[PDB]
Amino acid sequence: SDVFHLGLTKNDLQGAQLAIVPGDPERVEKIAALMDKPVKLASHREFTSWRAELDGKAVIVCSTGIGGPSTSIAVEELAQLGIRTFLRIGTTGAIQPHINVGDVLVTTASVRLDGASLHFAPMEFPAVADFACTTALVEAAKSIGATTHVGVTASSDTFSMEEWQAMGVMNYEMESATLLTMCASQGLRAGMVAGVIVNKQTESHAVKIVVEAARRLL
Amino acid sequence: SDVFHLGLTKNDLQGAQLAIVPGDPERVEKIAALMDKPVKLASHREFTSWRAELDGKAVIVCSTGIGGPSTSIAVEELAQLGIRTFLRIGTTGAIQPHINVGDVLVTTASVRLDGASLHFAPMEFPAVADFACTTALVEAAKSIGATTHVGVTASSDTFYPGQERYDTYSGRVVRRFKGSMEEWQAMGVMNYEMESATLLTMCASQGLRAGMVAGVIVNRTQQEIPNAETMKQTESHAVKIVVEAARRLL
Amino acid sequence: SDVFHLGLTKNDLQGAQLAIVPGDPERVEKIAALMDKPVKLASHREFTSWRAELDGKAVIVCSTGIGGPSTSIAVEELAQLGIRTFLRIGTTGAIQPHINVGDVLVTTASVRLDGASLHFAPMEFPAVADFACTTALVEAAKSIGATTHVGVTASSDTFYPGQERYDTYSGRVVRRFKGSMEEWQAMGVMNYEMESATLLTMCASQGLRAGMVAGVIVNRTQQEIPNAETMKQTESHAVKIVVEAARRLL
Amino acid sequence: SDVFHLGLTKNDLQGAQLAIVPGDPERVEKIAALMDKPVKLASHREFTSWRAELDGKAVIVCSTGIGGPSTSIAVEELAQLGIRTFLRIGTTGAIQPHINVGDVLVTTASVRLDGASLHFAPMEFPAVADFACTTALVEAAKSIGATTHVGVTASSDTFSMEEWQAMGVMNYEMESATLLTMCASQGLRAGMVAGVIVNKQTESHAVKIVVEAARRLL
Amino acid sequence: SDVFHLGLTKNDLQGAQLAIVPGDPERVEKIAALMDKPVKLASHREFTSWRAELDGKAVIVCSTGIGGPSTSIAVEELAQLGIRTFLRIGTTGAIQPHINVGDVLVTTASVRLDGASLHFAPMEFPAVADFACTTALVEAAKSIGATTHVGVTASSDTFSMEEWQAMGVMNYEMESATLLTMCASQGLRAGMVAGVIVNKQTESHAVKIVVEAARRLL
Amino acid sequence: SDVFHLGLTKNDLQGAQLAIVPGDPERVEKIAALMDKPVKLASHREFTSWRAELDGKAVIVCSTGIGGPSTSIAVEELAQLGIRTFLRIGTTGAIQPHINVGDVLVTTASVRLDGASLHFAPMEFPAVADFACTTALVEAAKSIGATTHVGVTASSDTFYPGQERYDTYSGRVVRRFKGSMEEWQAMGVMNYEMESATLLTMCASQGLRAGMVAGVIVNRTQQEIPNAETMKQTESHAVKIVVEAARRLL
Repeated sequence: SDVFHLGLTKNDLQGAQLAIVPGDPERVEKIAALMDKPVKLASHREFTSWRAELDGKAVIVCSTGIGGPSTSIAVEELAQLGIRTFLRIGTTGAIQPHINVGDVLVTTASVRLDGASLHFAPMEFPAVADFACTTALVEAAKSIGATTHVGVTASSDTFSMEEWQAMGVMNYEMESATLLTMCASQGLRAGMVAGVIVNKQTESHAVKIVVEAARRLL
Repeated sequence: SDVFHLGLTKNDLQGAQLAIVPGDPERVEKIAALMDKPVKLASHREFTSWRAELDGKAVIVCSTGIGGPSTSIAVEELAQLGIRTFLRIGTTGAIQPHINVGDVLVTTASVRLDGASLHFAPMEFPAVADFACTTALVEAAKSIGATTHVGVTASSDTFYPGQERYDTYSGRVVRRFKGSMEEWQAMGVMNYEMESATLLTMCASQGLRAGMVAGVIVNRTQQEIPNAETMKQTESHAVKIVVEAARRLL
Repeated sequence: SDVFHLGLTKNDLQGAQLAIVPGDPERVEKIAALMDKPVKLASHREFTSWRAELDGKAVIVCSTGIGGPSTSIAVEELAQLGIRTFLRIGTTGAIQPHINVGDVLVTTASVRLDGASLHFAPMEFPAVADFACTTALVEAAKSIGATTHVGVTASSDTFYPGQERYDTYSGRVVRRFKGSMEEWQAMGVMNYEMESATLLTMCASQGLRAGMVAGVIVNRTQQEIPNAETMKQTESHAVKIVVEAARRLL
Repeated sequence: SDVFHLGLTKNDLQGAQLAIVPGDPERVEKIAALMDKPVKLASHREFTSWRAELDGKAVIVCSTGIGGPSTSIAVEELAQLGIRTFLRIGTTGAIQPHINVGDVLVTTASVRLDGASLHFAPMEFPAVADFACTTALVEAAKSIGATTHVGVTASSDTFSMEEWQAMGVMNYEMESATLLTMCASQGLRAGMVAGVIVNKQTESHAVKIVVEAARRLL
Repeated sequence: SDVFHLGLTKNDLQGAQLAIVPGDPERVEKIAALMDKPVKLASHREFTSWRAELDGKAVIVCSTGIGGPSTSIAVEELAQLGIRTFLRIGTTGAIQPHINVGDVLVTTASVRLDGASLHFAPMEFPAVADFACTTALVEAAKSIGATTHVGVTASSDTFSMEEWQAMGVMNYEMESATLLTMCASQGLRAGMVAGVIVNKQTESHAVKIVVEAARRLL
Repeated sequence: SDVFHLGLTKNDLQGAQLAIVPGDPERVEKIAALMDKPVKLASHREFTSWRAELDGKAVIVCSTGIGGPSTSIAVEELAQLGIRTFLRIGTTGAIQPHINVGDVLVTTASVRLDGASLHFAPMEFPAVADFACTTALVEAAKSIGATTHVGVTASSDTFYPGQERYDTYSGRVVRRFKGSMEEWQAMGVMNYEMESATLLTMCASQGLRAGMVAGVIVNRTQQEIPNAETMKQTESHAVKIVVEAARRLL
């Protein structure tokens, strides 16, 4: 293998430059199933990867595991293999009264309440998403008629609240702060989308949206 | 007036809900003239305000002055007067060799190297721009054929040490900022300015929309000096862009 | 199950109060096999659990996955299920030239270069191991004739910049970690890993006992590459050691 | 111009080595009016400057604008032009029961609750005034029979309280922390005086005091 | 003298490689009295030192004074003279209901609420005791039948509580954080033991325990 | 006694409200002898106290010992006994090449590189000296014809790494202090000492007056070694100065 954890080689990617990075293997398979020529590449610890194609171009789908630490490994090694655009999809609850279950959330930037993001940039640096990716997710969501909210997500290491709600924070999760910061401070494009499950259909649509967004970014 | 600094009444705004906020009062009239029925509302200190019309809707153009403290006063009072969308327009220097004079920068979020933003949200909170505003600014730039760069900006409470300038009286830069510019450059930061951290953070945490566009008038990383119109043409384009963006946000 | 992630019921543990917690689920069965009546309890994501018997007492072997967040979930749920003693076992790289491949490291406390630990105790609080556990691990190591090093470990939220690795995509390390490895080396830190800060801090602040042992399978400060059994023999010894230690802690 | 913002040249200062730095242009004119040969030099954005003379020596009066950020620009560029002593005068409220409207406050050091001071020295460094300047302000105040209080001022970026009062803090403003720190850490002398307007006569006397203090420091 | 404060020379130590470091001179004398050939070496400010022998090997006993600052001086200069193992003994109160007056506390690591420890290592570094020393203290305590508790001690600069109690902290004092951190980050072995006097017999036994622990570490 | 450490009763002070606080108890009697009717009050650990008379008023001379923790105890107990004005006197080394042995330093404020001060006021609060005390000390120095330097002092919780000394056992200085001395020098800091941050901060935040004077007995930035009377004459002058200053503060 060309990398320490993923068990992948550059050749395995077949020129892929974009990767979709959900948290678990189950979701990886479901995402890969929506694309062309899905092929399972490897599975080591929390990192299960597949290769697939969109409009004739190779795309990678790889699970990140739980939290910023494991996420940072997957993103770095995928970068080493040639990936330059990362799209994460997840399912989360919402903390705003106007956000309904089934809605889709596109994250513009995250509140950095994690530890790993600090390993890439000091706290003053924004955990901001790439404009092209954010645009692609919003466009994809709109193309399937999804009710979408675009804004800030609070990201922490644990599985201050009322304050985040009062500040307009949409939801909570644990990986976006690390993902967005490590990409925005290293010349990598990153996007984040999530289906609201509380405040598998919402997940299926969020999954479809991330795939259609990927298509726009190839 | 119903505000302690701008010297404006809510009636003066004619129900305007969008404001273009340049830093220099000298640029206010110029921007207002681009629109319909421009009228000078007030002028107190560095807070010069004009009102205009764009496609039937009243719009405000008000200067912020230099720095986050000055900017917070302008933004908070305008918000008290009903403004819900803020578009900052300015001219800036770039810190990336590939960014050229005449190019346009649209900021997605800023590095918070200031103090005022901390009064509106903890450091962990991102100084992020509103999506609709950023989209509007990117589309307006493209419609004009401008070479655009979309990304991160470093917002500093100082023009000198915070931007790691050494051609100063002391020639010294405190530890925190020694080698900081090279770091920001390596992280893909486009430029330095001094008001966005406050503007973006206070708007994003208070349900207000804000965006920022700037024309590059100099690049300290290139040895070629900016053409005689070191500002003019570029400033004009930047103004054109923010007005066109506002037109899509009313 | 009575826990949201491990998919285990308290009854599944058979009253076990000690758990051996490796990071990789692939190593769980191997460890469980060293003991009596090993049985696979569950396997959800990177949380693979087996139950076994040691001198008449039920013991649990459950993987933690990578990182403090993942580890906190495993530890908290196991604690909810009755586990009061945690022994982490792993393989690691060393950062001291005098530490050789095949040697064994027993950690007294860790440098908290993570985020999860902060949710259980402020930074001022030490990520310290329980004395009984550390003693048990040191004695088990000695009983096997292993070359043992007892001291501080650096626990990082990242495998790359936090361990000051430059052979990366960007080749860049943020200021905070530039020159950090040489500093840790000068302070006598033995190695880097990614879960101990969370494990030790949450146990020490919640009345639970925890210890950690690891077999050295590589040393980035030595040019000689690890023998073909870069892991095997050493892993085997490390597993032998933690099981023997557990035997003294029941 | 020899500087980026002020629109001034070294020649414009005619050897001036001391500058009085109030916040607004109106106050600049009033201060310059108390000295000999007052001449308006320039006005760019928040920086309006005048030149005048005291005992035959040139002195500069220049507005700083609002907050530490703009203040830091004015002070640096004036330093580049040769100014080595800075005296700020302002009008503020007081937070101590024994301080009466009309009294004069001379700041020995400031609580650093601003952002700009950190761009010159780490937080452990004191935002302390120069001894000669503080002495000159106290002497000037006493010479006109002003009731004076000497002590600490809290300085922040916004336009913790009861705590400052309990700690003996005299008043609140937004520029002294930056001014004092940037000068005390760069070999420049700085002083701060203020008239109490709540808790234009108090201002007129504070203005006279800063001019008479300047005279003692030439 | 070979050092700035202690007034000692390398020769004075006669090969000593271990030092017992209590806080006051009275305790120094009492400790030295338990060993062979006790000799008072010097007394300068808070640093009073004696030399003695255990199993034919020279050992130093030296007072540290109050707090991390003075402690850091004593430990550094003793290190310069050849000491490589330091054992501190003190008397403290306890904050846990199950800890009784007369019990002995052996510190595994300390909560770093002091200022001096930061002069040796960043806050993330643990103020952890050396394993051999901790083991020697526990063994010595057990050998005289003392009721012993092993765990964390909170160390501050002043002469958050309920929180420390809830986190299992055993007691409070002011020197261990500095001692343990400066030793663990500089290749020096350090141990900490204390007799509980509230929550001279407990002191006499704690004193005996530190001497017997020293014997095991020569 | 009515205090837990000094072993003094309020009656012992004879109503004194000013105290001269040197660090070394050995220097207490020397200072007390300069005044009228000197008498040894007590001596407990490094807290040696004497009482004297100056122009009819009772004055106290009490040692503080080394470091902020020790100093806070002395100051707080003396304050409990009625002392409202504290004058610290000491001998120090300088870090500025232009400051010579024999010169006198009067401190306006200190860099808080300690921990004890933080218990009395947050870091943002300045470790500033009282104006009356500083004026009194500057005037007393001038009256004696001493070459005086008035400015900032760096107060450290350590004599070694905090003062960036490398001639130590480890020869190592933690990141925070690497290159710190050159920084302090560039900022015009006059010297290093270890008690002022605590003394000045606790007095300034509690309505008490405090000042500090010190005689330079060495300069690590000059290669010339201090004359055989490396302390004597200078110490004598420093003592003379603080007594004369106290005379103006009663």
